[PDB]
Amino acid sequence: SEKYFVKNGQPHFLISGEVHYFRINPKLWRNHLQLLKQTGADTVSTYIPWDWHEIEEDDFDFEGKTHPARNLIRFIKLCKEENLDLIVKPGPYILAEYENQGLPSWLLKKLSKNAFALDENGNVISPDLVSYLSDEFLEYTFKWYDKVMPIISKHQKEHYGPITMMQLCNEIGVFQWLSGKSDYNPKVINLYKEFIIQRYKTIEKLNSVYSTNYNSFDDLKAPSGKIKLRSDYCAYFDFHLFFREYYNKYISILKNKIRSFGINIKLTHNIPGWIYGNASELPMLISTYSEIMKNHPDIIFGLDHIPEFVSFRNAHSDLACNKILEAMQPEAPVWAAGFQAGTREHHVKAYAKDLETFYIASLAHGIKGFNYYMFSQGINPEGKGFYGKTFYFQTALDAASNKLALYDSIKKVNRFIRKEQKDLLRTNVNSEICVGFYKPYFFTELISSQLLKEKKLNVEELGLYIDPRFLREEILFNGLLRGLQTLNYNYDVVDLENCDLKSLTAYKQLWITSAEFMDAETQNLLSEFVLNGGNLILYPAVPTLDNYLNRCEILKNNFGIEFITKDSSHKVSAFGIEDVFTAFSKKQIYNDTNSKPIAFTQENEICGIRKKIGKGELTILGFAFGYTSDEHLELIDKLVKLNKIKRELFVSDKDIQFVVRENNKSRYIFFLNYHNERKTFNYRKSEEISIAPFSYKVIKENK
Amino acid sequence: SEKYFVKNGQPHFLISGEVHYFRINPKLWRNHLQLLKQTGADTVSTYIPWDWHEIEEDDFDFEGKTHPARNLIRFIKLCKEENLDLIVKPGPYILAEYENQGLPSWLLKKLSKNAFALDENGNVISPDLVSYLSDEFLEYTFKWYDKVMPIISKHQKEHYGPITMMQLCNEIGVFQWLSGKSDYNPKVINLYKEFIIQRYKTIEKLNSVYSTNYNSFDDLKAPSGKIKLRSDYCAYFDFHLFFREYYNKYISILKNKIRSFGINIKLTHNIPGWIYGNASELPMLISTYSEIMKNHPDIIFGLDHIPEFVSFRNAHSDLACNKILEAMQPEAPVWAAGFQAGTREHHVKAYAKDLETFYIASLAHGIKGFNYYMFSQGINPEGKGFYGKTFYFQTALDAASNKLALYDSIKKVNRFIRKEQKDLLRTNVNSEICVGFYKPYFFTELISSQLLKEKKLNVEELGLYIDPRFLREEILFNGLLRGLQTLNYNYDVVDLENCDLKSLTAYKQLWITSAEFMDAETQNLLSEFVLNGGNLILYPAVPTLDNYLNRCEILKNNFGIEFITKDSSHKVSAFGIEDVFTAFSKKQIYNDTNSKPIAFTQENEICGIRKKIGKGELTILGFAFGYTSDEHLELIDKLVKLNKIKRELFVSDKDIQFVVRENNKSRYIFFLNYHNERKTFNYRKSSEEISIAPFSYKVIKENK
Ligand SMILES: OC[C@H]1NC[C@H](O)[C@@H](O)[C@@H]1O
Ligand SMILES: OC[C@H]1NC[C@H](O)[C@@H](O)[C@@H]1O
Ligand SMILES: [Ca+2]
Ligand SMILES: [Ca+2]
Repeated sequence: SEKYFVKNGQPHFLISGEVHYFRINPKLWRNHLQLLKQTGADTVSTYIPWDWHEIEEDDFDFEGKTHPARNLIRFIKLCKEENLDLIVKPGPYILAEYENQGLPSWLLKKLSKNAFALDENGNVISPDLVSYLSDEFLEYTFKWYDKVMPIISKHQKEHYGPITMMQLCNEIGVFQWLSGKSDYNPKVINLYKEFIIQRYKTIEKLNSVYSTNYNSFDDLKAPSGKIKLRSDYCAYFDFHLFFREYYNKYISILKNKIRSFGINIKLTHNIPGWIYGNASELPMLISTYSEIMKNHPDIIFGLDHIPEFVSFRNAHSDLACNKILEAMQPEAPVWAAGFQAGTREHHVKAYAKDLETFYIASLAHGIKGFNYYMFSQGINPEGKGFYGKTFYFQTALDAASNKLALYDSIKKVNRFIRKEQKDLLRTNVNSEICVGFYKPYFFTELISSQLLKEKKLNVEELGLYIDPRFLREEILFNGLLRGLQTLNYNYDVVDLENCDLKSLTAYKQLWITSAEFMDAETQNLLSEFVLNGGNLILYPAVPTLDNYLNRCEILKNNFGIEFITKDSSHKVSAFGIEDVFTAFSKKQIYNDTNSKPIAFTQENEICGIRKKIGKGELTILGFAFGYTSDEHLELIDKLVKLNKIKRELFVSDKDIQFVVRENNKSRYIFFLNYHNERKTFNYRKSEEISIAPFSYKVIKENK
Repeated sequence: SEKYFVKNGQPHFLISGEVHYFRINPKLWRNHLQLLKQTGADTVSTYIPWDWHEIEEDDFDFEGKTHPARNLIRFIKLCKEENLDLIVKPGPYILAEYENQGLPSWLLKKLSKNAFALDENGNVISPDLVSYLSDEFLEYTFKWYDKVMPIISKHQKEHYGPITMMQLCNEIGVFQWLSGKSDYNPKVINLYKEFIIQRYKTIEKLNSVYSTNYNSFDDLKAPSGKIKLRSDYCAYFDFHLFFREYYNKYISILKNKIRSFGINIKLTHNIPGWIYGNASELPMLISTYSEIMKNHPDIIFGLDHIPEFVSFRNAHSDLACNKILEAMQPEAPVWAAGFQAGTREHHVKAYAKDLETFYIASLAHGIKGFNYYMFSQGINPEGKGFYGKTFYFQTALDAASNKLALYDSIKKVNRFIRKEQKDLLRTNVNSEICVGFYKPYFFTELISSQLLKEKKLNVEELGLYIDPRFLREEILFNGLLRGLQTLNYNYDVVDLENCDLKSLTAYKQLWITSAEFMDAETQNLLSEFVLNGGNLILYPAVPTLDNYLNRCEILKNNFGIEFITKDSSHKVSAFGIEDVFTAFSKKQIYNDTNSKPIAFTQENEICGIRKKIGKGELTILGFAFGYTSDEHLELIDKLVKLNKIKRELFVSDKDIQFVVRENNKSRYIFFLNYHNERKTFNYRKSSEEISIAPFSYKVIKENK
């Protein structure tokens, strides 16, 4: 049932350390590799920077002819000699605070204006930022691949060499995330038009969806600036779908070119999204890769986990991310390609004693492998560093291979993992709760994000009151998911797109955080789920619109729901819990025919009901609660207990988090103390223990 | 020397605890007051909520006639019986996680639209957000004061009651700030117009400053939407000056009303600005009080410190805020009207072990008094909680008066303070470094802030590149101030407005973080500072504009500086430090003339020089750095060492923070470990061994 890496036909915990050969004194390459191996790590990970090896146009150095740290061949030979597998990341983009993000200076100087990402006024966005499908950019990328890929091919695992995985580029679309700005290159806008024409066939079909009045596709302009009309919302929605297809076209081009050298190893890509030690935006980045993930079984996405600290302030970020990736990529292990080791930023401390707790929490939260980023600090050679001489701080090893405090923490965690991995990797949590992932609420990197200062999406201007980013961040991520983890209730996430009914029927409850819009397919899926005997929890809105904000009331009509939207005090009562804070004065007030009222406004109007539909049960709440009070945890607890779901343990201290992972034979209880307080507690199944601040205890049980 | 509170002409550390009588069973009021007093607290603090006591329009209960917890009179008499002084805070706003921020439900339903703060389109920003000088709002506020102020007056200290201080309203502008919109109410528009006419006298004069072509004052309106022209920037700048006079007018109206009741006690106000456990926007909000603090010597402002956690992530916020309050209120003690105790919200934990370290760091950082907020948890009666039934968590006492973990932390801190307050309050740190506080860089709450929904200020549109908010947040607050604290160099902050030359000459170094604009008066003061023998460190720009972005080259000409602004790599070399990352491509490029070049671009162009001018020294860096790399701390350290400024102690672990506070008689060494690491280090005065737990402190007293 579990997905995990395999070595020597056994469950293998992938333990990789990022070591940038091009940022380390080559005299000390062997020493770094031996210290990495001595932690019990099995793999080493590195970029192969285009700029570093194509030193001038068509002048390649992979042998240290011009600088000993250009000796990639020797670095590969050292990995083999020190029995480390190798992950290679040849770009073309590598990011990683390398000048020009790893693209050669000589390339950027000589490319035409046409090869750059362009703003809506035809201006160069950044002297760094190419257009991914620029003819010129891809021609030079191919010429780089023509030299680096035969080296990778020779040393790939399917030729019994050390190279087990290769990353394609780095964080495709990251610059559209960081800026909130799309590439308006005429070549991209032409691919957008083909996408639109392909999707709608005729201008009449598009007009009826968008409510536009184009005489042809020639009158259709790429969306830009603020959404003022529903037609603008429609155009931006399809512009977001277009970019997911665009990224799939870019990564497919690179992949086919890589496969042409007989490279048959696993390909990777990695997902950023952590901001100031929380990851509530990372699901938006996962959503940018939806079309790659449906079209490429053979590309494994991993997570760049950057918690910065380990406390109740971010305890919930890593589980939610792991759970959502698992929903989007169920056939591949969940693994952290960028697993924080040290800090990218000197002024943002990474404490060994924090990260050690995060490493063990990551095991409780289902991680199957990771790549310590950065295991080894780096020194940028000769003006190659974007931001300073030094690359990362408080790592396992400094750039000179000095052991730092994190080294002993990684050795301790790695020893536990190696000891347990055969049982641990085959354990799962028993989840009787499923939480829906509705991808369209996440498709807003160009109009609404924590990185966009100026919002282009203001739902009030469209006659709506539930913002999909507020819903997915405060009601879902920081709300329900945070609530369930705090209450020590196991949950799974499911991708609602082309979701199989049978895969929902395993759960005692499905929870859906709904805005006022939801496509017919999902409305239909949830209708069938309940009618066939599923228990559905839905809030804060029964949807009445589809993704284009055209009328779609399938779920409402199938469930016999009638409501009016009315203003009331922010607080409601729900299941006899008084003073439940809700986010909106506007609430759905339900007709209660054939329904049990279970929630009331201050004026005693009915803003939540329970009813039987077919063989199933429906709980709808016409109001938005996250987790900003103890009443919110009481409400989540009452809802879970409607279907008599139980925690795996009774723990005396409610502020101790636990995860029970088991298979037929083995049980692991992970206790996690996210608080600055020594806690003593006892536990028993549904026996006294002390945990230091910001710390952990793992207890094993043979069943 | 030091500002501190006194009682019987002795240094007294003000120790208050916040106890909301309205949120506690009145049968337990005495038990809360006794337990507060047993910690060594001398004072109890509370809101008197308008909504709680005017139960319906013109129906008042201060005696517990309709609800026992409405017996304000009995609470006042218990404070007297239990020998606590009382701070009262009757609003009209209290915030306090109370429904409608403490304003009565019946008021907000009764008020016409023009009582409310309105956006640019004339719509109500928020149903509990009033326009402060609304005739209707002040009418009902006055009727509330008519009933509560006679009780307060009767129970003052001078009439043998316990009431020693009263807060006027609550964090003026906080509600407007949190809404992310500014107030365009027609009262604001009309008062702005009168302000502009008073300021310019003739349309010709305003046109000469703004570069506009108005025919009359009737053509001009309060600026709205985004700044596109320098004339728009000018209009917003005067709009910021106007809002400072407007907040002065609000608190003047409340103050004159209160005085009319024979209330002679000390009046207070409280400063907002912490959010998510940092305070980089607090200086902006304190700047909105500039006209109050110039006009009201007798109103003592205190800080509302909400750290939430205590780590290197926020170590610098409390010190910078204390220093900035001192710069703006130099004749009163620095004190915390709100001194975090527990958490206002369940999902944001407050640990006794964090907060105990914060209390000790606050002593190190020069705090002279505080009010633990909340000392006592409360339960909201009658659905009065904004966010839920329970008011605060992880406090010193639960609502029932049980001691929680924090109680023992507060007892330990207060015992230290009462044992030492006679010396400690008279101690100073030895600051050889002064940092300039240039208030106009902070005047952006209408156009640019972390909370403001619209970005109205893009300096690039005005042909500028140094954004004043980026400068004050990243180069000053999170940059220089953070760097100096991390490096264990003492600094003072001085308000440059009307600043006395005499008060700058005490320092070895004056540091100015400058944008491209600075008024003639400040340009002249820094000129005279250096000519008379001051040592000036100025970056990232020689300013050449005044506050209206018109030409002002006083400083540039007085310092004999020639520069061109050019693009280069972000990276510079400075003082032999390579790969110093700077925030802007554009840098100032200086001539060689009569100067030592000490910083260079990737093209080896001169972007920093040192020179002797008159009796003084000038270091100018034509580039912006905060603290986002190890190179930045190395650069700050190099600049401090230019004038041989030394740390008080050699400490073997650079990540240990210390403060040495001393007077003639006593030395206190504070060690602060802001890191999740047990640290064993040695130290000596410029060797003793110390082990310090994570997120912990040591205090050593020496008799000299
Ligand atoms: O938000 C916490 C606390 N900050 C300070 C405010 O004045 C007070 O009303 C509030 O309860
Ligand atoms: O956290 C934001 C804001 N909340 C309200 C508090 O009273 C204020 O002091 C604080 O700055
Ligand atoms: Ca799982
Ligand atoms: Ca019905």
